[PDB]
Amino acid sequence: SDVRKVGYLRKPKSMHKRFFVLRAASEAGGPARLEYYENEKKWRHKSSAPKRSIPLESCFNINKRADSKNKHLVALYTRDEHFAIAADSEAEQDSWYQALLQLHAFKEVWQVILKPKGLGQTKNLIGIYRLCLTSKTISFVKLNSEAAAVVLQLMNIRRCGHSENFFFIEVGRSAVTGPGEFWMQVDDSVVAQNMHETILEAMRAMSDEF
Amino acid sequence: DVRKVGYLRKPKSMHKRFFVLRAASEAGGPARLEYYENEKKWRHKSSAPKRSIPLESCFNINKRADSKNKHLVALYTRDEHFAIAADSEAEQDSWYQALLQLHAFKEVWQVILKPKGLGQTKNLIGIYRLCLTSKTISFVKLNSEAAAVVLQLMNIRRCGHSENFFFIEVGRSAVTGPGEFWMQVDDSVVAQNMHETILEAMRAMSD
Repeated sequence: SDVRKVGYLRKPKSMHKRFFVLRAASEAGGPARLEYYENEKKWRHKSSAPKRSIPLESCFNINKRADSKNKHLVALYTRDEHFAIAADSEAEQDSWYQALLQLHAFKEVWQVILKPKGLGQTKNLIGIYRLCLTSKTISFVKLNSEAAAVVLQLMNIRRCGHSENFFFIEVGRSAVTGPGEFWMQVDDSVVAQNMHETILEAMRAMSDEF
Repeated sequence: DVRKVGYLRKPKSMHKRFFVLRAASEAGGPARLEYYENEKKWRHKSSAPKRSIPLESCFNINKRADSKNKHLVALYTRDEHFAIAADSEAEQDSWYQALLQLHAFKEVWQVILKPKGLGQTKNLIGIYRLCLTSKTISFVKLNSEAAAVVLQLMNIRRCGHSENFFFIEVGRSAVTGPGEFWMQVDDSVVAQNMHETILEAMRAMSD
């Protein structure tokens, strides 16, 4: 009856304990949504509105993440933002992640900051975009947008790399954008490194397809 | 019949030997690279060349470089790899072009296929020749004329080097199945270079 999962989880930034509440869809209470309150008392006593109430139907992607600060993140990607919650363990991270999918496209999704360097300036793709990875392509979807600015084939990426909290993608002449690099900033060197390893692995995994 | 002449060093012993390039003649013999103890022996026709390698037997000729010699010109025949060390990039190029003028693969490296991984499993051990084209990598056992295996560049997952070693890990789509070929080379300078050259070959495919 409404509440599927409940518990204290941390906000990745300020790292404050907030009491989260996952609720199933109902014809009275409202849609499937993830909410959080200042603490548990305010929820129990119905003495406050949730500080945030995110509908699951608006989340196009849900992933388990990690950075230099928080080892067990669970990230939600809607058309307008990236909402993350910091679990205290891999076990807890998976429970929430699993609960969310139980009530809720791309293999991976990363929110990045496309710099004006290289193809950034030449193709005018700067600011906040979402790097969406499949088994065969990488798309750059602008924040607040539902359609892709550009789709790159994994086959056309000559190389990719990272330096500090930056990550780049060099595409060959056979790419839709022509040759050039795509530079983008991320939270820290940890996430920049995972971005590199995951995409590279997806590049290498192509030789495994018959 | 003499096309080019001069002192070069034997890469191994670093001895100074007098090399003579000869065009084919219907009297003196076929196009060939030969060398003498010194110039006097060649001028005075008082000695047989220490070596006489016919060009028609060289399937590939390459400019090379390792930790000991920076300007090598290598000849690859069915049975051996013969390298000459020049004293500069200019001289290496001069000889390289002359040899080509009288004379398949973009690159050819002779390697020591180790019994690690796909080496033992496919019984590809010992001296082989890694032959690189723009789209493939072929392994030709020394003394042989046909390639043991032909790897499509698209099938390689990753290649790298460690010390004087170089590996190639292929994917499932490989004709040999997944796994890795380990091969030893002269030094780290050559392993690194194979890595780069080949890697660029993998990346250049997206162009």
